[PDB]
Amino acid sequence: NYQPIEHRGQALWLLADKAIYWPARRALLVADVHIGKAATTEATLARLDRLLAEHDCEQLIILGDFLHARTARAPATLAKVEDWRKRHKNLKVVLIRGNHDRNAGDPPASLDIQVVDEPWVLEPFALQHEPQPHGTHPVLAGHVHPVFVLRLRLPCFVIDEQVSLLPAFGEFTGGWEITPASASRLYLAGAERVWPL
Ligand SMILES: [Mn+2]
Ligand SMILES: [Mn+2]
Repeated sequence: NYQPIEHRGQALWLLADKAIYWPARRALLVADVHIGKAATTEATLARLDRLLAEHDCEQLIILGDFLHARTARAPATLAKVEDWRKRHKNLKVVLIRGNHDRNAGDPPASLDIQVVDEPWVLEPFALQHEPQPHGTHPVLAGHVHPVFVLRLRLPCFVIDEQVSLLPAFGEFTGGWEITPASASRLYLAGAERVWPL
């Protein structure tokens, strides 16, 4: 399931697997994948496989935090990421780098993906990892792992005119808690559904 919304003149599909499908651009957007981070690698790639099979995607765009830290990521993470990519040979991939990605020297060239530094404008949005305001464009960003507490922390889409937050696609603990008092539009991701609050 997904929740169709209209944002900055664009239809966007908030997906229950913590991702955004952008039909006009045939674009799948994810943030904070952390490939190779344990709760592993095979499971994160298989979820992407399913999203790619469910929607007509010509490109995948990663809003930073692609690979988990080399010294702590699951063995051979890099290898089957490479197999996965060339299994999706016709898919265009773009990593928008945050501080961790750029410091790590990610991605390796053998992955055959595109790499830019935040912000990268793709009209009408400035795409970023770090959720800081942009002077000319509305922002889609990640990095803080937004969650909402029910009673239970659930990943949360945060849709806002200035800076919108995608929930982390990959494993994480804690996360920046979005309070009920938020002025933004909130959508919870969990149990295969998206829940507008
Ligand atoms: Mn992250
Ligand atoms: Mn930070």
